[PDB]
Amino acid sequence: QSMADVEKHLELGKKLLAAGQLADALSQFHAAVDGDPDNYIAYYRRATVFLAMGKSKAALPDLTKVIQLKMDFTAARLQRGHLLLKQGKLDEAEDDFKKVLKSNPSENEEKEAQSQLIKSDEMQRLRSQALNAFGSGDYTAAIAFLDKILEVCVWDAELRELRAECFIKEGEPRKAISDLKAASKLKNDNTEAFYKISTLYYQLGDHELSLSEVRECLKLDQDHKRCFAHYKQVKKLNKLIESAEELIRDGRYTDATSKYESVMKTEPSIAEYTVRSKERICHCFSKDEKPVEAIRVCSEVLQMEPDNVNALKDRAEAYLIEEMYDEAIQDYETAQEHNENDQQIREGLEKAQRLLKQSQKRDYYKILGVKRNAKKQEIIKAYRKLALQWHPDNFQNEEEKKKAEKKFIDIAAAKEVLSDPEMR
Repeated sequence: QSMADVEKHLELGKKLLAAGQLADALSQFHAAVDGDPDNYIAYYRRATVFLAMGKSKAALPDLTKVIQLKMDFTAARLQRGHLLLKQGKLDEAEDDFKKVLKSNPSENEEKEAQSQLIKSDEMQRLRSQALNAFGSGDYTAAIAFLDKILEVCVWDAELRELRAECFIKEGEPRKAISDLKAASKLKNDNTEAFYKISTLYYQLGDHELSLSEVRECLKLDQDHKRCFAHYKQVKKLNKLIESAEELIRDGRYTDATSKYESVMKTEPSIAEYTVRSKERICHCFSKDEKPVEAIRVCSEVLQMEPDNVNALKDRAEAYLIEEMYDEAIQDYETAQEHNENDQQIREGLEKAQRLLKQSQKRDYYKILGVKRNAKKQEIIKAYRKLALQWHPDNFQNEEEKKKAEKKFIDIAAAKEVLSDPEMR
């Protein structure tokens, strides 16, 4: 009987782990475990790969099987203790940590075991303090407690969740993502955990992520009436925004604008969706050279976010097409306060201020200038007419008159200022 298959599985398995493979190492140790359910080494190796990869649930059962099989082998009960601690299942961990110091206590192990029950004895104390502050209603308090507790028990989902809840109760919902993602990772098959986060990503408009998560919820359970419900939603909503963006890449702005209005229409509750939608619309008009509307919208946007860099920038490019430099600069200058080194913002000013000066100094060819660097005789030709034309004698009413004077003052101003050394 060549039980090589079960043997090779382990060799190949161990080499893979050693190479850093984990994923494949595991595919192998699974083989060995189903190969010889009775063997203890396998259960150990699988368990070590679970651990290596961030998988806490999956490892525990594999460790305790080892214990049961080779009841003697203590490093394993020590391994269990660690896990149960990373898990924050403190009582169970202590009860294991002690039976290590008690049954086959020895060498370096004694130190590890002992130093851990000290963390554990403070942890036990810390969760109480945390759960205290929370129950009584102090969130900021309980946050700081949990922060620490979570350095030692990195894989304690129930607490992470609680911490996440603190953040959101404190109105810092973006901070909760971190914990909620983890919590779902940890439990691996918890239907309500995936909702919890997907729901959150969604509130924050992280709509792409939200969708992948709720896919998960469903991959676990086809029939969840509530995951599905949410899924129809994000799908529809992502489909639209992902579509809109592609149209903004093709410069089909008007089409993108339409798209984004159906976006607001589909998700009208959450502010973040109308806002970001509007931003892009303000962007859509701007890049489409429709400045009036561009201005109209970016105004609404900066009203909700005066610090919205993109919005400022696009509305600036619009002011340009209208030649409103005092405004355009003011905007870039506001965006400056937000981005110190962004080339787009820096280059904004330099282009604008350049044009600002050339605008301030009035042009003479502006009055006619049939040719840039027109011949001195050709100039006089149209001047005679425009001197004939723009003389206040030509029309009766004063209001009009005063206005032509300005043209007259200038038409002649050209003459003296262009002939002789002047002009260049």
